[PDB]
Amino acid sequence: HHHHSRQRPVALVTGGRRGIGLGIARALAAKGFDLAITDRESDEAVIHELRGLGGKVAFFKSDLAAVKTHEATVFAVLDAFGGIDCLVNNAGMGAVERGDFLALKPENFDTIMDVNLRGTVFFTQAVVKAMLAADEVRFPRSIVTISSVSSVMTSPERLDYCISKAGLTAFVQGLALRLAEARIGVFEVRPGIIRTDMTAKVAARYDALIEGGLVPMKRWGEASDVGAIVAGLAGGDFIFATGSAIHADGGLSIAKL
Amino acid sequence: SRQRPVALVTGGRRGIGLGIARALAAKGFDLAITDRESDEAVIHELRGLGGKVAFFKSDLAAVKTHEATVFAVLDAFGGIDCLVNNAGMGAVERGDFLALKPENFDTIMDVNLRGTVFFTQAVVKAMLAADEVRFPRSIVTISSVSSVMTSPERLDYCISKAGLTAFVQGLALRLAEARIGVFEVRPGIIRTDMTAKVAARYDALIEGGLVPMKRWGEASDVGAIVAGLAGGDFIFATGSAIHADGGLSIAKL
Amino acid sequence: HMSRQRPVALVTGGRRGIGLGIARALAAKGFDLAITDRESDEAVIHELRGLGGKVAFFKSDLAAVKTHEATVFAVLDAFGGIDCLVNNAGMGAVERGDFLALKPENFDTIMDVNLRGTVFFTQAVVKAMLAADEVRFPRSIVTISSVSSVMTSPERLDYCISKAGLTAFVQGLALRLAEARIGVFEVRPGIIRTDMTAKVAARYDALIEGGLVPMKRWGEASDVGAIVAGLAGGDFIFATGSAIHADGGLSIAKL
Amino acid sequence: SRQRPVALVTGGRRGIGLGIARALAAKGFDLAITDRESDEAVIHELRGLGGKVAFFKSDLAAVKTHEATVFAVLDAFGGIDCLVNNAGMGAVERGDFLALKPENFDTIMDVNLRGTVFFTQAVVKAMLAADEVRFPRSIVTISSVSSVMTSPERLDYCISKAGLTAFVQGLALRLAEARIGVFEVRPGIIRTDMTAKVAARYDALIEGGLVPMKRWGEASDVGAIVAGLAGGDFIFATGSAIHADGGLSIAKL
Ligand SMILES: NC(=O)c1ccc[n+]([C@@H]2O[C@H](COP(=O)([O-])OP(=O)(O)OC[C@H]3O[C@@H](n4cnc5c(N)ncnc54)[C@H](O)[C@@H]3O)[C@@H](O)[C@H]2O)c1
Ligand SMILES: NC(=O)c1ccc[n+]([C@@H]2O[C@H](COP(=O)([O-])OP(=O)(O)OC[C@H]3O[C@@H](n4cnc5c(N)ncnc54)[C@H](O)[C@@H]3O)[C@@H](O)[C@H]2O)c1
Ligand SMILES: NC(=O)c1ccc[n+]([C@@H]2O[C@H](COP(=O)([O-])OP(=O)(O)OC[C@H]3O[C@@H](n4cnc5c(N)ncnc54)[C@H](O)[C@@H]3O)[C@@H](O)[C@H]2O)c1
Ligand SMILES: NC(=O)c1ccc[n+]([C@@H]2O[C@H](COP(=O)([O-])OP(=O)(O)OC[C@H]3O[C@@H](n4cnc5c(N)ncnc54)[C@H](O)[C@@H]3O)[C@@H](O)[C@H]2O)c1
Repeated sequence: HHHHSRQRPVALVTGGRRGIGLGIARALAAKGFDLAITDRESDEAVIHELRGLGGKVAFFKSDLAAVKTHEATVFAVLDAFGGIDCLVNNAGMGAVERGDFLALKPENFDTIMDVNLRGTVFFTQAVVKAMLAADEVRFPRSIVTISSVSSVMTSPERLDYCISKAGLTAFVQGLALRLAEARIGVFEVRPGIIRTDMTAKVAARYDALIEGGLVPMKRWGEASDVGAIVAGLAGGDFIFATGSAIHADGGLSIAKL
Repeated sequence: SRQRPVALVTGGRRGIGLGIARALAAKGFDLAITDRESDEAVIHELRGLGGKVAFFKSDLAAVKTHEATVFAVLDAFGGIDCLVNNAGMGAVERGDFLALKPENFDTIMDVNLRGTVFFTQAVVKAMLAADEVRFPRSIVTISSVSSVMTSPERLDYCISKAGLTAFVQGLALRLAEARIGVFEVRPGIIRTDMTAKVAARYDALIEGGLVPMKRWGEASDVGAIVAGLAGGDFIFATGSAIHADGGLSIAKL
Repeated sequence: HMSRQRPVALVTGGRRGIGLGIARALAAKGFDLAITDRESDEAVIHELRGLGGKVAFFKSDLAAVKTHEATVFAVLDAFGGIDCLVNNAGMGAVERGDFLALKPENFDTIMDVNLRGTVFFTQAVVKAMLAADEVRFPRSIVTISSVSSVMTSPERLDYCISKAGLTAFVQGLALRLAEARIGVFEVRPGIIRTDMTAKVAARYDALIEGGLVPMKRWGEASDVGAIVAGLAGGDFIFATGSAIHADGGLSIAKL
Repeated sequence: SRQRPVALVTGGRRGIGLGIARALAAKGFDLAITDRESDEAVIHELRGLGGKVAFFKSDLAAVKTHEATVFAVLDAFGGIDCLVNNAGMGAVERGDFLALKPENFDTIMDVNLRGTVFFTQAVVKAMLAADEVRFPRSIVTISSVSSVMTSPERLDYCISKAGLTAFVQGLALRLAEARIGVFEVRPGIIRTDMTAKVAARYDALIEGGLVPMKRWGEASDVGAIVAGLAGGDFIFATGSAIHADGGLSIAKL
């Protein structure tokens, strides 16, 4: 129960209490991963549900923006599981206030950059330190970062959100190179329009946009769509595809005229 | 009717296409192998992987023959669930663009781009008319990192593969409502007969760090990726491009 | 012996549309002009001569690659050298419709002109440029592709493919010509008011008015000409390999 | 009503920003120059070109000072026609990503990305409040090929520049109806203070052909490009990115 040769691979999913992160966690548990979930607060019903899929599941309280606590969080994961095979950088937030770029406030820019970009980058640094020190490597290893189609499609009413995600796109490319000899597959997943709490406030507009054809596959994405994709990348069949970006968007980001 | 999904793999007799065929067989697909060259010994070996396999002789460039080939695949299997556009050829000559000959440009374009486009058309006609759709469906097109990394000594090849990149995007839109996942796979430096003549120069480059993973790609690397996409988990990712290159195409300074 | 005193631009498909807007802009900047096209418009040539330089017409089918060497030699005989090549000649898809109905012969027609023809015409011109004994002016090759290189239209994939092939060609051409200090650029027009767009004016009208084009207007041939003339003047030599979108923002990916 | 257009060039006391300022002055612009520390001499160098030149002390990272800086510019010149976002800094330390310090990440992000974004915000407010628009208007942002080419030993620098790429795209949409051309310029390897400590590595790479044009870039190369875009001929190309790199960022195999 301390220092836990492991029989199952270990995925660390940030922001895994709900939404896309929970869909990812369910998919990884179904493919046979033990789960270390982080989030700002716990949901005991969630942990129970995930435990009903047959694997080991533990929750770790963490503010992704609090970079000074990341090393301790990674220590807690290692003490509970012995190693980390898959990191899913999922936790993130939308813009504090959508509106004219001329009204964008620096405090709001800072909040979202601190979480989505700065927090993700140094949480990844803390985990990679542990992965590179792993004495044994018996499972495929991956780092999957949930960015957004907003990395490559701009929304002028929330340029702080777009900038933070585009920064992740750049970070993934460099991280892939840094981890290539360690045989850690490094991938970017760009969700489009997914049914979660982050899109609930804009749900009516996105409804009509989806009926109008904005999304070529003409439906909302589900957290289980992103989860199936992430679990596919974490299984090891895509190791030689390190550096690839996957668009989990039903074709939304296909440029068309 | 059919109880196992059917993959049609062009150029599936050897190299990357054979790696893809093996990986799809392990994933539970029956196999329609097409190629302009026959090798029944390879077909026999594929049958050892547990599924049904049939071979169809086809020249990818001979677009007037594609309809009959697709009809023959339908006759044998009743339907097509996955198309892998793998058949292709390298440049006839490598050398100064100033010496590029239009006949050699034509040979490569007729196979890699024109042939792939209209062979895909013939298969899509069949897929859109499927009575039953019981398995995930996909069209996976093997282009190359040469779609996005230029080689001035073989611009005809690079152009043919860049054309495939554009075709894939439009095809994904056309087939989105039919729920056929449409993907591009860009192999980097893979150990096949296509790289055989330059195998010593690439051996040197791979060691020197040109490929961040510092190894040859294998047909089985591309096969595992293609089989991952064909299983259905990536349907909502239609239009995606996957680099099967150990990091080769990551732009770095 | 005394080399030419004005730079020479060869503009393919320069009889009308974007090619003519490019020709007018280059003539105003002091370029002599070698215009190629399938048919001549003598009134156009006279109009271009009104700007004060030498203008000469050369009948050429861009798809007829066996004739390109003779065309280039005829330009050299008349002008002594080529400083700027504008690859502008091109055609729209023969028929817009479902990809399932696309015909190989129509695919070939578009590919033979837009892609194959452009590539080997460029090859013929580059042979001449690399043999030039004197280089007194900035040199460039500017290729008019399209936003369709990077924005797909499933009802005319042959056209998109032909232009996406040009994008790849321009990147390798820029590498081949970097030591010769020939600036190689791609220009991607968006929706421009020419005979190529006249049949779909109604649909583009509404897209434009609705802000699909962020600048909310049709492009004109003079918009592309101003951009091309800017590139041909030499200030962009160190930007070789760059692509310019002449589209009022159309191709900015937005959500 | 002012009779010459006014360009505001950040970080314009040396290097690329000074080359841009020189190029704009030669094209008939008056110049408002900023930099962190005072400079009495750059005015006299630029004044030889015949226009009006003024220097303004401004820390680009100090967003609360930006409003006063812009007002000081308006007081001296009446309006701003062209903004060149040139000020920036390289990574505080190069080294393994594993050792990247958050404080150094913050310093570079505060200047290159956050500072640029909110200084543009302040300047744009002035431009949209203009009574008179007699000259072509533009905003040219100097990012880097590091926006699109990764350097794992300085990922903070790359991320800050990639953020600018996204910013410029959204800014171009925001200003499209105001007829303000919005452009990104990506320098490659330019001979300035910023490359001085790695000039030996870059000499070997440049001579080896990493840069296809096989020479160092100079401040006047970027300046000629930026002045080209500021002249109005590229207004219908708003949103375009120009690579000022001698072909460095052309992806090649
Ligand atoms: N939902 C979409 O349509 C969509 C589209 C593109 C990208 N994304 C990205 O997907 C990811 C998941 O978002 P979602 O849609 O599931 O939203 P969500 O709000 O439903 O779930 C996000 C989870 O992350 C947690 N989280 C947020 N900030 C955190 C912090 N500072 N520390 C720790 N945990 C934190 C939240 O508490 C929550 O449990 C985000 O990165 C988001 O930007 C979502
Ligand atoms: N090997 C690499 O490093 C590499 C890299 C990037 C892309 N690719 C692409 O991968 C694909 C497979 O190539 P490979 O490396 O396995 O080479 P390969 O030559 O070993 O195999 C190609 C197969 O396709 C068949 N084929 C060729 N021309 C054909 C035609 N006209 N009609 C029908 N079948 C035809 C051949 O008979 C052979 O069985 C090609 O599209 C190639 O361009 C290869
Ligand atoms: N109009 C637009 O909105 C738009 C957008 C993007 C790209 N383009 C491209 O701009 C270029 C110019 O087109 P345009 O809009 O001016 O159309 P256009 O039809 O008005 O003019 C094209 C000119 O090229 C000539 N030409 C065509 N095929 C030729 C051939 N085989 N050989 C020689 N000359 C030939 C024609 O005779 C004509 O004079 C083309 O490459 C086109 O694809 C146009
Ligand atoms: N030199 C290259 O090879 C290269 C390549 C790509 C991009 N760039 C970019 O070009 C721009 C100019 O850099 P350079 O090469 O001329 O280097 P430089 O150091 O010589 O010039 C940058 C100037 O900006 C000033 N500056 C820095 N931080 C500032 C701040 N907070 N507020 C105000 N002024 C500030 C510096 O004092 C200096 O005068 C930078 O954005 C740099 O990132 C340079």
